Amino acid sequence: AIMTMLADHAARQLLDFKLDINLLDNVVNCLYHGEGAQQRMAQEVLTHLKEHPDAWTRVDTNMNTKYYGLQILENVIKTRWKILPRNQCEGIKKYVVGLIIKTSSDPTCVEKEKVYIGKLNMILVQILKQEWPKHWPTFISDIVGASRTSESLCQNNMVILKLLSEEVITQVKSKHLKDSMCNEFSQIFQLCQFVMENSQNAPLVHATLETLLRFLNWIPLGYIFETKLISTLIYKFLNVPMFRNVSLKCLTEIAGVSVSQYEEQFVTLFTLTMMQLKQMLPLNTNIRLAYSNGKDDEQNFIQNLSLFLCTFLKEHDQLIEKRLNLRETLMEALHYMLLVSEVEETEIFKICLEYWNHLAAELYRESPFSTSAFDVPPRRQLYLPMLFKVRLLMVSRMAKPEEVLVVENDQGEVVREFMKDTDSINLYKNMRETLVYLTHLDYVDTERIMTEKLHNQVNGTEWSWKNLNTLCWAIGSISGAMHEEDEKRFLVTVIKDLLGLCEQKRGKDNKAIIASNIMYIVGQYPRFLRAHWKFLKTVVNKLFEFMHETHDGVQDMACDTFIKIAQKCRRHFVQVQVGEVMPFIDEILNNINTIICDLQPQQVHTFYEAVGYMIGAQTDQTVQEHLIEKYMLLPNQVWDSILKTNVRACKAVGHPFVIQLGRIYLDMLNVYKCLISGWVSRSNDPQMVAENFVPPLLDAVLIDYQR
Repeated sequence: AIMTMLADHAARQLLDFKLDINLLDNVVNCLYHGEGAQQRMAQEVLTHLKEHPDAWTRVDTNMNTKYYGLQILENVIKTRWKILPRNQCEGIKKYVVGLIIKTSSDPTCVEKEKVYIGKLNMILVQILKQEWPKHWPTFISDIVGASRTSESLCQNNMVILKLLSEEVITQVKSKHLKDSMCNEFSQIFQLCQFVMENSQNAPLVHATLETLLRFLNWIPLGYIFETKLISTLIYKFLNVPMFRNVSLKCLTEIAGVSVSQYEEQFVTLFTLTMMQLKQMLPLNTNIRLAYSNGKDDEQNFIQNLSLFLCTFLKEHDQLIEKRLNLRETLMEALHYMLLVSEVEETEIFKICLEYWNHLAAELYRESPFSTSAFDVPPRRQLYLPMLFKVRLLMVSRMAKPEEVLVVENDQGEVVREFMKDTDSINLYKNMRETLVYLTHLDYVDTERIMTEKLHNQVNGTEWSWKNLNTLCWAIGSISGAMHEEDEKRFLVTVIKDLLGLCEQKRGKDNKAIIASNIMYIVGQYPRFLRAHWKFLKTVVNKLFEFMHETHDGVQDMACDTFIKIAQKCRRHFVQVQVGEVMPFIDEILNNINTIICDLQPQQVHTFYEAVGYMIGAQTDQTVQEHLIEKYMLLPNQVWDSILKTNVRACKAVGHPFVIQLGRIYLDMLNVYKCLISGWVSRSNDPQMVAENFVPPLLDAVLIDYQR
């Protein structure tokens, strides 16, 4: 272990007194030694703490210490850039530029795989970041001018511009940025304009199209629609399999521009993109299956296809509709999008759904009323034969609601599970909105679409838990789209067939799914349940019966469904109806003991809050007070001869808590001397509060704080 002391004393002296070979051995030693790793790493941070000047001359005199020396420079730059004088740091910057030009101009850099090039570019980035605004106004023109000499220099500068586009908030300030840098932007376009037409080098063109893609939004419109740029991207760079995915992004970015003086060129863009896409991809080709076997590169084309069609059509569909000739091409392109919409993935679905939402929204705002059950809306007439495909598509693809909790595993196992954030939920809400619009377009077709698949489900044909889940989720999202007289006639058939489906299905695996679907599909229709009493009775009784279920997740969901029903239908529970002589709440209060036994305590609390909300709706003078008495008689009786549930019912029932609060009021103060916040906050009688409940405070409460 004597050599360890020699190697330790060797490195400490050379730094404060530089030799290349001794520096080389150390960085290799740390990588190939266990102790050497830790000791030299500590030695590296100790050497880095000193200063920079040894670094640059170390570079001048290699790859491992290049990464090392670049770490030294990059780190010391961010620290002392504000401290050092502007001229000296600019001198370091000139050294960086010269190093970049030199190393990028060497053919062996390509054989070096350009790792040193990438890191050296990062250093330029870190410098340019803080320097650019107040130091270099000509950096743009300098790079453009230096890119006109060689290939490697140019393409590397395209990477630089790409990185500059990464390190470069507000609408107005960005528009001022465009108007101020438009002069410097024209040159950046002209460079790419030159390369794309004159160059034979694919690696150069790829980075060129990448940079032109990123700088496209800021570049003035005069260099875009007034030139052959659109036709160039159409005929030349669209066909080539090398640039198929990167050029599609550019055309997408082109389509995002708001029309002002240019109208025809956009139609030409659409016609030519479709002319070339129909040749690139066949209409008969299934997109989903080609995406499944699609390579990493093959998928980006499809995603960019959906991204493009959505981007363009959202702005210029009106311009395409206007001409009678473009109507056919629009139908074909819409067909294309409809095909792409069938790809099973997280991203692409939301991308094309972003279009379907907008589509449904516009013609809904045109004609809110459904047709039918002439004067056909002009906007509807065009999209008419492609509308029913969207409804048929939207119903089957809808995701899980935030309300219900039932999850299927890949092996076919059913279980309750909660998922992260709002990504899966926000999607569901969006599909819900879109389907609502489309349902408003025609409720008849929507009715038939759902009735047909329900009949196939009752028959059992193609019956899987997921297949019924998607449908019932759809029906739950339709809530409020159809008129009362039509909604009743339609929903009663759905409920009846759903109950019969629950009867046919055997086992807990099926029963859990059917209960889940039947609970969510019920909770979303309170306006139907308040119309029919006996119907609501059968439903709520089914809830209470499903709270007897042993399978986890079902009963917890049944409690939430009960709350969801109790909230809106609160007025229908207390009153004695025409069909039944005894109030439903009265029946519940004597039957609760057998129901709440299987439930978790946390679920029981929610159940009590539901009952408290039901009984709080009734007035009827002293009648509701007697019902509150009967409701809380069981837990409260043993108190005279826990409080959390009491204050829960206090906030649930509301102000008329005086009948139960009064009897236990005095004892609270008497024991406390040895709940009010909730009642007072909910009380509507300040006159009674101040003159009765307020005086017994001073002695028991105010003096207590002193004592």
